[PDB]
Amino acid sequence: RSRTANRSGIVIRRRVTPAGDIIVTLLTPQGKLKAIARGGVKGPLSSSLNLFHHVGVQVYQGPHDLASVKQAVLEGALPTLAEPERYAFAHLMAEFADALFQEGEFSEQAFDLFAASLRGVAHQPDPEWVALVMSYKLLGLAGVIPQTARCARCGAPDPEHPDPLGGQLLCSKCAALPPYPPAVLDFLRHAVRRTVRASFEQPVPSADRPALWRALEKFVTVQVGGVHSWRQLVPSGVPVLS
Amino acid sequence: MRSRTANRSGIVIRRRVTPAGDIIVTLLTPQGKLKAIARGPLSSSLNLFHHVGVQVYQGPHNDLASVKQAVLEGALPTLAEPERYAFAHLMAEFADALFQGEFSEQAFDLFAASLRGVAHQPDPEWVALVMSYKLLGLAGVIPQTARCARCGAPDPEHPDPLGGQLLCSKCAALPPYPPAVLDFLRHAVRRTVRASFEQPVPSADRPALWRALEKFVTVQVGGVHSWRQLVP
Ligand SMILES: [Zn+2]
Ligand SMILES: [Zn+2]
Repeated sequence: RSRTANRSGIVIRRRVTPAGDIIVTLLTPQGKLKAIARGGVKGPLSSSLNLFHHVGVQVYQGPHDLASVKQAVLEGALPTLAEPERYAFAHLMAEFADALFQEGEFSEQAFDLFAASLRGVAHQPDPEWVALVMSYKLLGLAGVIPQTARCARCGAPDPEHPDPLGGQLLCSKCAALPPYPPAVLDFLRHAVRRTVRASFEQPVPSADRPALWRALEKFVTVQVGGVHSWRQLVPSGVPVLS
Repeated sequence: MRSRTANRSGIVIRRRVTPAGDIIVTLLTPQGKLKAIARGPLSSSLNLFHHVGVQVYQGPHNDLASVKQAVLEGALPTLAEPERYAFAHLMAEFADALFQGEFSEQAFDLFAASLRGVAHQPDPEWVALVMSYKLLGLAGVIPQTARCARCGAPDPEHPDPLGGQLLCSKCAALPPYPPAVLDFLRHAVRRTVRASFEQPVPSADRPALWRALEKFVTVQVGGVHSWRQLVP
């Protein structure tokens, strides 16, 4: 066999190093990939290795630890991601996906769903809704265990209330907060199993979305280790003025 | 706070959402540290590291100032990158612990700049080292590096395991610091942040810098440390 390999995926992070190297993380159908393009800023590879580009790369893994990029070819771009609102949601999906899947957990199915999330944010009228739908859908492919059929505390069937401690759901007896409204509940109960096409057709109104983002944040942070810096990108206000 | 209602602007450095849904925050502002609660509608959810404008009410019956309005003034999206987030978190904890009414307009501007640097520069670890020492300068604290910490002899070159300053060759038990480390310890507090940015200490020598800072702050500064847990 050989120490050089062809890989293909989407750039989710780009670091320009003090030496002018470019360190990228990619999501690919064969897993997460970190690699360095040496003297990359000042040569032919700089523009291709940018956020959200689908690139083909030839990488070399030395015998003894970061893979080095020998060639890079742009396979796919979404120019509309330069629109600030779309960029923001693409960026959320990128950091969220990286946070959600630990090393080895990132499958081909996850790659395909991730790529579709970027297409959706790039092309659809309501990119926040794409990101809500896709982020919940990715829970089904990862190491967390979604559980909406029983109260997270006592086990009672069909809980309808927020779970501030674990980010699941509580029954009316275990809960100190009012029930989620019906469209929120319906989303929470079915978002993992429902096709993304089906979910895109049933958007939850904007007023009910903070509840959805909050539940997602609590659940992921309780279930998955890490810093969950991706929460910096969850919708949290519109900037004032320039 | 020297009135009941007030308009304030700063950066959220700590954020907790209570089981009841209340957001409790600490802000650094040009007029000092401000702790506040948003009960439960607001224009901004007061996210960590965001620069926000708030209107707060504080009367004689409230423990914490109560947030009545909040708008986002600006955000640094690249703080979403785990490594940059970690250094921003370090800076936040640092300034919380370091500034006991001590926190001034200039400290605010330096703090904000530390976040921008962490967000935007290729070497966030370096931004954090430089900014931490710089902030010591604007606080009560100040490493005396001009003189041996034990006997007072001028221009000490050796580690100070007990206090994180510097010892002279006659009081010291350890070999002298490398020249680049020494140069930084002597001048980091007064050098402009830009000049320090142009002279990064190599990474092999940085653990000696973190160890001195941490020792000096422990000895000189009140409150234990959440901050210490995040030092590299
Ligand atoms: Zn129950
Ligand atoms: Zn001495």
